[PDB]
Order: sequence, then structure tokens, then C-alpha cells
Amino acid sequence: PCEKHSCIAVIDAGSTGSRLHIYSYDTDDTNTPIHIEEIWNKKIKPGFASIQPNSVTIDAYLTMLLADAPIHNIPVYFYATAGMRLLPQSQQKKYYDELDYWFRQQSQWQLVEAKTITGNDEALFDWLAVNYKLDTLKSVQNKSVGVMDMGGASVQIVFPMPKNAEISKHNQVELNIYGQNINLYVHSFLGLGQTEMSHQFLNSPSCFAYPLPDGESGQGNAPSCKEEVTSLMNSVHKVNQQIQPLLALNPVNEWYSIGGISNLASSQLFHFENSELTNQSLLQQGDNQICHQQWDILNGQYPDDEYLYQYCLLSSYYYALMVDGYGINPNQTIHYIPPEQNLDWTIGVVLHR
Amino acid sequence: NPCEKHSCIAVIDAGSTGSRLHIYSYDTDDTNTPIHIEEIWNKKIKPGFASIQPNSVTIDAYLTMLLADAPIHNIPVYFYATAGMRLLPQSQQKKYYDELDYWFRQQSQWQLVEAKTITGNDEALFDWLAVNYKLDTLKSVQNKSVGVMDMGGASVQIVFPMPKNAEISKHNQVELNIYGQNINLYVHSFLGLGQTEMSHQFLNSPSCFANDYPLPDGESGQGNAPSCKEEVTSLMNSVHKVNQQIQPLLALNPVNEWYSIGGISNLASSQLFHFENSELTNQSLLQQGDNQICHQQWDILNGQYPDDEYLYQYCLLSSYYYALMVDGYGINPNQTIHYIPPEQNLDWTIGVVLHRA
Ligand SMILES: [Br-]
Ligand SMILES: [Br-]
Ligand SMILES: [Br-]
Repeated sequence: PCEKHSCIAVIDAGSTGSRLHIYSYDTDDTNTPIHIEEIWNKKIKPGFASIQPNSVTIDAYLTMLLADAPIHNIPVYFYATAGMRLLPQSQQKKYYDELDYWFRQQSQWQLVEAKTITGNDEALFDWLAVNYKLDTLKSVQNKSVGVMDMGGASVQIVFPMPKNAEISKHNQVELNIYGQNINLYVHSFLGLGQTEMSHQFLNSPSCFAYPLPDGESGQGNAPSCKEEVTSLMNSVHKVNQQIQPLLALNPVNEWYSIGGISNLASSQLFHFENSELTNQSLLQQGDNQICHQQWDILNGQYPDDEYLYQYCLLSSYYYALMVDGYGINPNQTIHYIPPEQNLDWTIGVVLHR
Repeated sequence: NPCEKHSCIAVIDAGSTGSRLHIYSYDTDDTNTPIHIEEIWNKKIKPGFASIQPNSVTIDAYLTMLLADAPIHNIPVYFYATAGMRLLPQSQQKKYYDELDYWFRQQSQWQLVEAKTITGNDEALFDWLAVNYKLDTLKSVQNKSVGVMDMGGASVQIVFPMPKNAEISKHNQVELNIYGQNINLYVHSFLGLGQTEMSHQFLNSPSCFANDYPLPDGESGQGNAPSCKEEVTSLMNSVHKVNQQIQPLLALNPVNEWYSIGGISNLASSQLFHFENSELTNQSLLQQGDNQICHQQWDILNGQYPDDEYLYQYCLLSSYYYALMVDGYGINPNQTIHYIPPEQNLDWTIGVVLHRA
């Protein structure tokens, strides 16, 4: 198969698990990949950064991830993301040394790289991934496309912006693709992802329908929870100050999101059309459907939904981030990609080595 | 058998990085209160209970590994999980306890009394008891007010004497009668402000690491403790509102002496800090962190102590403890803070012995 066409394997080593993707593709007259297709996909648990960094454990792990794969003898890119970013460099190294050692003990995979990518790298790949699926990279874009990734541990935002010397180089990326020259602002906020974020608001009664950990009760009210969360976004990470002045000067024509927001907006408790939403509505539906409901009655109506308990918080969190953080209007359309299309950022690795 | 002439209990601390079994002997005084409490077995394992698969085969393996080699059998057991389990929703917790309840009923050597996730406030109560037990300040009619601060991994606790107050929630107050004396306490836990969860919000702050430390975003550490302190204070006060809740109370109910346990013991007794008499001041802690870690060259510093795996955080932690105690609790920077040394192995579980219901 990978004799007539190019293939690569990309491993997303995320906090909850590692996901192998194998892609085929051809290459157009600009030396850019086209007709990119995923031909093998496999996830295992737990996350790489949570296991013991010795040869016996990593061999098991990698063997479990790769042993059943039907395509051998291709290049492999090992990219770990937020979960490894929480470890200090010296813990990390222990993992990469064993990894380097495992790959040298065999010849079916050709390791090209193994590293922890930054959130700014991840944000670049998010952008490419989404635009590739929209088919807006080939054409000379008259419309500005912004991408927001609501991840477990970090959140990413990315949008067109011409080079700006007042602003750090780690926040900017120049690339040339399908013969076009592109300049993008990229920012990642480590610690503002929804898993990590949630840990500062578990005993906030505004954010739940609900037995809290301190034994108090839920008494949900979405606008209150928005303000709690907004404290973290803006008093701590200073999202407003870094992002709003840049969007005002470089406005975006269309917003896309990926990550958890796709899963929330397409659940049974929410109703949106055309795979898009607005903030005022998201916040409203959360407030009426979750925040002001009786937990007993709403849990009874959907046992076996293990995420429904958080939908008051996440509603309020998305609104805080997008509206009070990034400064977007509450009535602005935000498109979200549907879970079933399985778009993820790893496809951007294919486009940008 | 040892536990035939004396009373014994097992207390399992199931924290976020591991679970730790403690078996205690003790005798009982004429007030029905335990005395001469001694740890006769101690064992830890990893990882934390809340990170494993909640099914029989995994828990069986976990519990067996924890309990198999213990030389004392046939005693009551208390299984108390702390912050790590509090991060999970109830419905995930339950699965753990069902498999646990099941495991204990398939054998007869341990007599399970209780298995639950305790609240921060329960934990705070046991922190206070442990320390005062070790100080021997419970028996005697205390003229002096002792406060305790616990700097844990996922939460922080504070506790100190305060008479009942109907304007303040019930969950934050505790009445206890012990060695025949009546004691009223204020207890509070700040879930998310422990040093592990806190640090996750500051990893890309250059002010909080040694010069040239490699931050995850690829920028460089450029250390400055006062700045790092202000960044952390924002989380203490704008998010958790520690100042609002705790300074008005300490003003109207002052503490004569402060004790801390947890991570501050490990920082303050490391090679890079110098404190006498197992006590410190916040002004000196911050100053030593600033000079001995924040404004140092990372590559040389890390050369000097390779194999110290915590050093890289000492700028941040110095600043964080100062933020908490001074800008959060409102303590004076020059006030003496006593810390229990690591080598005494004092922990909170000894409080369980002293308080059952
Ligand atoms: Br709690
Ligand atoms: Br990062
Ligand atoms: Br000094």
C-alpha cells in the first residue's frame, strides 16, 4: 500500500491516552500533500506520562499500541501533548531515552522524532487540520478563519495575523502552503483546559445542578459560574489583555471550534442546528437545562451518562473563555466540528513537517 | 498477639499519589480517650487509588499489594481517601467503593469499619489533632491558641480555635470533647490550592523559575520571587477569596502559635535553606528562595544537585507559601511559623485514632 503512496504514522500521546493514526497521501505540483486519508486508528489507556519510565513498562505500552497494526515500515512521529508538559524536563528525558531504545530494538517502525510538542505547535496543527477539512487552504483565502481548541488540559486559539515585532516569536508562525504565504498568531493556555480548570471549581454551588465534595449542595446558576471562571481566565492567565487587542486589530470572519465543545453541543440535552452555535444561547440552554434542574430528576432521566453532571460548568466556562476572555460577541456564530467526522490535529502533522 | 492486650486500628490514607497504611496501638485513659498512641506498621504504595481501574482484578491487586505483607491481622480498618478522590464525581467514586466493599467481604482478616472520601474539613480537624497530640497540648487546659496549616498536594487546610458562630456555615465548624475538655474549631479546606494543582496554572510563568529554566512553551525562566508571589496571590484572592474568608476571623480569634505540616517541612529542611529550631518566618523564606533559587542560573544549580527532583520548583513554592500565609491568611511576615520535621513522620491519620464518629 505504502509503496504506491506516501504514508506516515502520527502518535498523539495525550493526557488520558495515546492515539496512533496512520495516513496515506499523494503530493500535488506544489510539493504539498493532498487526498489525505486515515487508514488506521487506535487508542490505548492510560496516558504515557502517568506510567513508569522503565523498559519493561514502555515496551508493554508500545507493544499494546502498535502490535496489531497492519501497515509496517513507515516513518513515525511521536508527539506528546499536555500531560507530558506538566512534567519537568528531567522526568521527560527518562521517557524519551527508553523510547529511543525501544525503537532501535526493532525495524518495522522508522522513528523520525519523539518529543513533547508545545501548545503553540499544537495550535498550528489545529488550524491546518480544520482548514484542510474545509478546503480553504488550496484557494487564496479572502475570508479569515479562526480556530479554538477546547482541550482537556490546555486551550488553544489561532488566527491570521501579519508579523508583529512587539509580539513574541513563539506566538507567531510563518508558513508557505499550497504556494501561499501564511502568518498566524498562536497561543496556548496551559492549565485552562476543562479537566484542569474544573479542579478549582468543584465546591462552587453556582456551577452544579448535586452533592459537592465538601458536602454542600448544588444550586446552579450559570451567570454566577461564568463570573467565577472569568476570575481564573482574566485575573490569573490574563486572557483578555493578551488576546482582545489583537482580535480588534485582526478581526476574524469565521470561528471554528474543536474539542469538548463538540461533545457538549451535540448531546441530547442541547439543540443546535447546522453544527454551529452562539454564546448567549449556549449559556441559556445550560442555565435552563442543567443549572436550574433537580439533580435527582435529571440523573434519573439519563443514568449511564457519565458527563451530564458537568454541563452547567462547561457551558459557563466556554462562555467565559470565548466572550469574557477572547472578547467575541455573544450573538456571533461559532461553528463546531461534529464528533463523527473524527477531525483531529494530527492531520496537520501531515501538512507541516 | 499484640492487639489482644492493647487496642489496635488500621488507617489507610488513600491520597492522590499513593495509599499509605498505618497500624496504631494504643491504650485508653480514665476519660475514655486513647493514650500512648504508637505506629507499629507503616507501608506505602503507588499509584493513587483514584487513578486505577475500578474493577475487581485491579483493586484486588492493589489491596493485596498494600496489605499482604502486614504482620498484624484481625483488626478494624478505616479507609479514608482524600483530595484525589474528591476530584472525581460521585458516580465514579461509587464504583471504587462497591469493589472495595466486595473485596473486604471476601476475606476475614480485616474488619472494615468505614470506607469513604473524607472532606477537607474532616482532614483539617485530624491535622489539628495530630499536631496537638505530638505537642502534648490536648491533656492540659490550654491557655494558648495553637493554629495548624497543612500544605497538601491537592488541597490546603487551615484550622484554629473559634467559638461557635451562627453567621458561619456548620460544615466549617467542629465541636469536640477530648481529655474531658471542650474544644471549638474553625476548619477550612481549599480544594485546588494544593501545591500540585496550583502549580499547573503557573508553569509558563518566567517569574517562578530559576534563570534559564526551560518552560513548556519554550520560553526561559527569569526568576523573581516577589513577582511570582503576586501572580500566585491572584489565584488565592481573586479566585478562591482566601483573604475575605480567613482574615476577618483571624483578627477576631488570634492565634498565639502556628504549625505547618506537609510540603513546607520538605522545602524548609532541604539543603538550600537554612532555618534554626525547626521554625521560619515568611520574610526569610521568600528572601532565601529569591536568592538561592529564583535569581540563580538553572544549569549550574541543576549541575550542583543533580538527583534532586524537586529543586526546580523551590522558587515557585517559596513564593506560593508566602502568598498563602501572608496575602491569603494575613499572617505577619515576621511571625514565627513552626514546621514539624520530616523525620518525625507525623501525619494526620493519628487524628483518626483520637476521633471515630
Ligand atoms: Br472538600
Ligand atoms: Br505550552
Ligand atoms: Br538568603
